[PDB]
Amino acid sequence: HMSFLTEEEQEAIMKVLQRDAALKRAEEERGSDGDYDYLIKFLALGDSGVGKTSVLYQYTDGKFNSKFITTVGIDFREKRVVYRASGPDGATGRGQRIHLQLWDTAGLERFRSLTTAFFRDAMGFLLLFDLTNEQSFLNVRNWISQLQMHAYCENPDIVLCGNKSDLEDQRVVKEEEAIALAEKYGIPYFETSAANGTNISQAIEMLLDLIMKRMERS
Amino acid sequence: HMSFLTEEEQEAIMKVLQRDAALKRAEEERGDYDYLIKFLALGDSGVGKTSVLYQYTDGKFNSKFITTVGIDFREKRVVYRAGRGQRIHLQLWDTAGLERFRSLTTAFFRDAMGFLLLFDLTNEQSFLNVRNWISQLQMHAYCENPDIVLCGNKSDLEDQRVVKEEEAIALAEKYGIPYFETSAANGTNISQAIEMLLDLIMKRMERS
Ligand SMILES: Nc1nc2c(ncn2[C@@H]2O[C@H](COP(=O)(O)OP(=O)(O)NP(=O)(O)O)[C@@H](O)[C@H]2O)c(=O)[nH]1
Ligand SMILES: Nc1nc2c(ncn2[C@@H]2O[C@H](COP(=O)(O)OP(=O)(O)NP(=O)(O)O)[C@@H](O)[C@H]2O)c(=O)[nH]1
Ligand SMILES: *CCC(=O)Nc1nc2ccccc2n1CCc1ccccn1
Ligand SMILES: *CCC(=O)Nc1nc2ccccc2n1CCc1ccccn1
Ligand SMILES: [Mg+2]
Ligand SMILES: [Mg+2]
Repeated sequence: HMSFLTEEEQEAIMKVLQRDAALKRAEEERGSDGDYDYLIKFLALGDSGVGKTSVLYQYTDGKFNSKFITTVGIDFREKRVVYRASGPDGATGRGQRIHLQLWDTAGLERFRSLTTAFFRDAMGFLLLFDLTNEQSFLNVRNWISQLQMHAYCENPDIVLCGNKSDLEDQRVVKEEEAIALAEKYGIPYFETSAANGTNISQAIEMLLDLIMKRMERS
Repeated sequence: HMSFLTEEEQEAIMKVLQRDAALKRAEEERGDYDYLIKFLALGDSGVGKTSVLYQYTDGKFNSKFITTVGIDFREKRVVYRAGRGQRIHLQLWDTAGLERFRSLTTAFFRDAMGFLLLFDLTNEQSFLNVRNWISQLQMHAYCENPDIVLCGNKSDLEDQRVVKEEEAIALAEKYGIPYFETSAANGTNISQAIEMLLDLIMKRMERS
């Protein structure tokens, strides 16, 4: 009995779409005075409750809320950052102005078709499970399959995150099984904490590097 | 009362999204034809958007009302002329008109390069709603001033007409939008209205 969007839910989603259009129109008018060199977009997905909203919020604002406010379908956050390409000496190259649009999808099945419609906008994916929830780790293969059927290129860039690493007493997912899974699919893996920020920026910067590197292959 | 999204509704929508991803990936791999042109049909539920596209792609019409489950699209390979013919692969998005799908369908406005906007010549409320639909397009399109072709559909139902041609021509004139009176049942002006939209979209990208 998945229920249809209430008009309050629908108002909230239409306002996200309204914000996204303003953003894309500013980018259409030679957007790529605070301006930038590229609008980079990616998308966070994974089961409900794993920490997708908290991870993006920790990354953009350095803050964390204990209270669970499940996401009404779709949202996004933004961050201006400076990206520097890598070479035989680390982050060697010139600093590029990157405007990040960080899509945040609801994890509950009831929003599956709404959220999948935004894969077309994503250049990369941040895939999360919860180190304290074995079911959310087991669903990772399904999520990856969904990404390969629904992304809008063929081998989409993904970074896997096992989140809530600060809850060490409640950990149930074994490190070797997760590392093996990421190894099997060739995707980078980070254990993260939205609560204290551990590996948040590293995981997102790796995804950003992957997308920039792919883009320079053209 | 409380009503629900069925798993069959969501499965059908996911299959459209799967088909759309497969198509864009095929266009990525040197996608044959010369351009993938996308446009989108919208308007109140029941005005005939699904019927109009089906008449255009297949030359057929179904009397029975099967409301669209959120989104679908059809495809057509056509030849466009500004010899002078270019091979165009058309993606024809078909949105559900009912409010319950407003957010799903609005997410696809950005994928469109032009819009086929419909009302029902026999439903005055659907003509009055045209202004609002134009607002949503301006607010959510790719493109501040998006190409729109307006269609007053069901012209074959002349004895149930309630929208006067002059009122409709006047509305379209206030916006600078081409207007066609169409029939999905017998095909009248269908191909003309879509070719007009295509021409607006082709001419616009050639201004580059
Ligand atoms: N201790 C701890 N709690 C976390 C962490 N990440 C999220 N949480 C908590 O777990 C709950 C769910 O997090 P939330 O970010 O909303 O998850 P979500 O992936 O967005 N869920 P949904 O898909 O329903 O929107 C919240 O109470 C949040 O505070 C983390 O790294 N550590
Ligand atoms: N006589 C006549 N009937 C038409 C015409 N166009 C559509 N219809 C009929 O009107 C009904 C609604 O058509 P349909 O294409 O399903 O409309 P829709 O705009 O796609 N509805 P929705 O937004 O709910 O998916 C159907 O019974 C269809 O046969 C037309 O030009 N003439
Ligand atoms: C998954 C397709 C891809 O490789 N890149 C991509 N994804 C996009 C989503 C929306 C708009 C544009 C998109 N691109 C093209 C830009 C790009 C190309 C290579 C690497 C990164 N980004
Ligand atoms: C402003 C004209 C317009 O709508 N362009 C548009 N719409 C797109 C939707 C999806 C992908 C790319 C799109 N573009 C840019 C290409 C284009 C197409 C037709 C006319 C002008 N530009
Ligand atoms: Mg969330
Ligand atoms: Mg329909």
